Amino acid sequence: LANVSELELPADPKWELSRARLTLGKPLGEGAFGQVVMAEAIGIDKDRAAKPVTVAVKMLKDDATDKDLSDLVSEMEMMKMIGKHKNIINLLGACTQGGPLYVLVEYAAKGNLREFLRARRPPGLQLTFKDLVSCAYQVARGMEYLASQKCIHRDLAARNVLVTEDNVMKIADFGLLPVKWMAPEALFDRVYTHQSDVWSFGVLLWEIFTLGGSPYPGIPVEELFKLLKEGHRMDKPANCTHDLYMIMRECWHAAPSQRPTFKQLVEDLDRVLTVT
Ligand SMILES: C[C@@H](Oc1ccc2[nH]nc(-c3ccc(N4CC5(C4)CN(S(C)(=O)=O)C5)nc3)c2c1)c1c(Cl)cncc1Cl
Repeated sequence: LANVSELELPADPKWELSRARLTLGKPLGEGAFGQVVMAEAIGIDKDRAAKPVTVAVKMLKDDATDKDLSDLVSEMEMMKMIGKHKNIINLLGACTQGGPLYVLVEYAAKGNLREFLRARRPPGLQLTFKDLVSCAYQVARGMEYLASQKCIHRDLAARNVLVTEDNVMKIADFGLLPVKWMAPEALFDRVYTHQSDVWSFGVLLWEIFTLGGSPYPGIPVEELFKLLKEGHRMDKPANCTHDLYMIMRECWHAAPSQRPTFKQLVEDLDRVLTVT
């Protein structure tokens, strides 16, 4: 329950977008806080000043109080503190004055990595191995950057990586059954670190190499708790090499410090990417 009378939100001039430039469009979905809608913003592209660029707008849900407002604001402010990187969903601007809070972030035309891969599987009526490694490498770079800015994602998964028209991987919702991505220490002991994100990254690799497969298929969460404690892990995917499988397994060491850093993962993936 929110404070009864706060000040209207202050403007940050350098990020403020004129409302005349923004035109809201079709809903895209809902994340942790608020919803996201498709929109067009004129002048976002500095080189093409008259062109309406498609963007994504974060705004309040239809049934929201202003409790949800502080969350949306916090997110925006985190994105500003974290700064820009190729492999994250970047802040593009905001409308904070004379109407609803609108937070503009980069638009990813091809949806999330899960649905990107699933849609481009061999059945239905060409995705290569290098492409899969490329995806993993790009996600690792994104997480390396975020970790370098003291950012912990807490819900890293293929569903939270977005793919642009140019096939760029972009981590989403880094500002703040998901149990299948949680590290034991996070699941059992509520502990979140960069090293818990690495576990999640390991599960993400598995997603990538099953072409957007759901992890621990056919295993209910109660079983999962037991089999994680017993030290069991997912088996190598079909499309996975031994070296890549070893990287997954290193991500799933029970002891967090024995998991590699994202720095190390980037290097590891780079080697696999370059020899392919
Ligand atoms: C909650 C929402 O949050 C965001 C946050 C920033 C964004 N930037 N860009 C998007 C975005 C843009 C387009 C988009 N869609 C277009 C399509 C999915 C429809 N297909 S199609 C016709 O090409 O087959 C791809 N989905 C998401 C987006 C979504 C979201 C969605 Cl809807 C899907 N997966 C992950 C998340 Cl976190």
